[PDB]
Amino acid sequence: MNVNEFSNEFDVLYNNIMSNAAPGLNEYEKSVLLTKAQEEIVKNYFEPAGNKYGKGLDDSPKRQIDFSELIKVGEGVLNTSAPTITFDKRAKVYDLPADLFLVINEAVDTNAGTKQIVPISYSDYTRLMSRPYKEPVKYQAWRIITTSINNISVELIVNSNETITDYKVRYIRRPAPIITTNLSSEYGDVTINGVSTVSECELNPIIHSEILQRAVELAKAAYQGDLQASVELGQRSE
Amino acid sequence: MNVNEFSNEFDVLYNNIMLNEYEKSVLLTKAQEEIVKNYFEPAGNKYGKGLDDSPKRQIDFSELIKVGEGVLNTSAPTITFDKRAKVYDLPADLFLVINEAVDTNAGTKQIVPISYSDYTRLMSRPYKEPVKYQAWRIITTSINNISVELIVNSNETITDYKVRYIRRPAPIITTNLSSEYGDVTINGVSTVSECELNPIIHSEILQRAVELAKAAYQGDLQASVELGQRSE
Repeated sequence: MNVNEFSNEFDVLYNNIMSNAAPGLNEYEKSVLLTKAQEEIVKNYFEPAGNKYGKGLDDSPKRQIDFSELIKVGEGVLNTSAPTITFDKRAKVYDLPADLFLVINEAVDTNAGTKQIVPISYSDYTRLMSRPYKEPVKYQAWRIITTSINNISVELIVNSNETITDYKVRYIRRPAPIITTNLSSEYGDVTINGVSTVSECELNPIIHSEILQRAVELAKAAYQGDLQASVELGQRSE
Repeated sequence: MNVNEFSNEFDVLYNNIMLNEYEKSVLLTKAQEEIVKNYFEPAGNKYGKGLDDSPKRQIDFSELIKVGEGVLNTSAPTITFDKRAKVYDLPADLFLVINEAVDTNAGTKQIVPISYSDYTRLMSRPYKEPVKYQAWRIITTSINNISVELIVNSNETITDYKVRYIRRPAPIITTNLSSEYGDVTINGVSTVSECELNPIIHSEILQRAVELAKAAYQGDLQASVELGQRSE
């Protein structure tokens, strides 16, 4: 469904049938609520505990097809542009793509073959570095986030006497906002995520109805406006 | 009822089952203007019903309803209160507006006559545009006419502006006033003028004129103030 259909069925589901009908929502408000509902839905469906099914990214066909249009593959750029201080002397710093929402798969291609990057926790890092070896298992590499400015910088730890040729990252692209109409105005240009032009929902049509329902629920919680509704509907932001 | 019938049956009601024709014309013109206002406002009449609240009220204003286009006021380069306001002149014979629509490139949009309070409220928010099927309208500097600022959404152009309104009633005159009365006019017309309204409301216009005459001739202050309540 295109943006006009988002807005028309938003109006239908919000106030065109309600008995003591409420004021219609302005297009900026509808775009804001739709973008919020989109992000909430993405976060709810990525995490199993966030939805009533207990199903995350790839726990069912529907969850695969939900994020299928939001998956992207890119590469981390070696961060030798400027000097820096790494926590580990034997780690190579890489910069992830700017439009990164969530990392789901990483791999590094070295001279000793491809290796799956395992994101190790800080307590896990301490445990592993208290051991005599201090290097990954055969077909794996280690990873920790380092000092990041304006984009995520990442330290890749591989086994000794190994060089990294490329660093691929299969991630979830940051969703683009849903903007119903050109938000340009003479009184001031308002933006949802830095863009005023019309922006279609760049995800699969399977969850457009879900985004619409969530947006309507958020609109009605805003209309109710007491602390109660804000608190319970803020639980699903996550 | 022809004007002769108005004058003749005024005598039946006012002269105890049988005034100058100018005085009768003045009162009949005043009576219809009262009746139009009272039956327009729901609170002005005895039934609590306005323009479209019953079949009778619809036939009452049926012959006054007129549809006309507003003309762009590009001749005079005046100053508008809103940046994106296009000044439009309304028809000269305008009494009360009841529907306004504007035809843009994006589509027809129903004009909402927005109050001075609501404007300040809606213009204190981030976006400051109407809803996607509506336009705003506020009256602006007007000279011997009605001028309206059409504040439609930016990124849109106005191609048309239709106004459905109540036309100003013509005077009721029962004789050529210039024949006996030097240069007296009722609303700028000295000759015989018929009632331009539906025959359904002719009786109420005649009855109101008779009441206005009797109160005017009785001369009591209380009667004048009491029946002056219904003048709005």
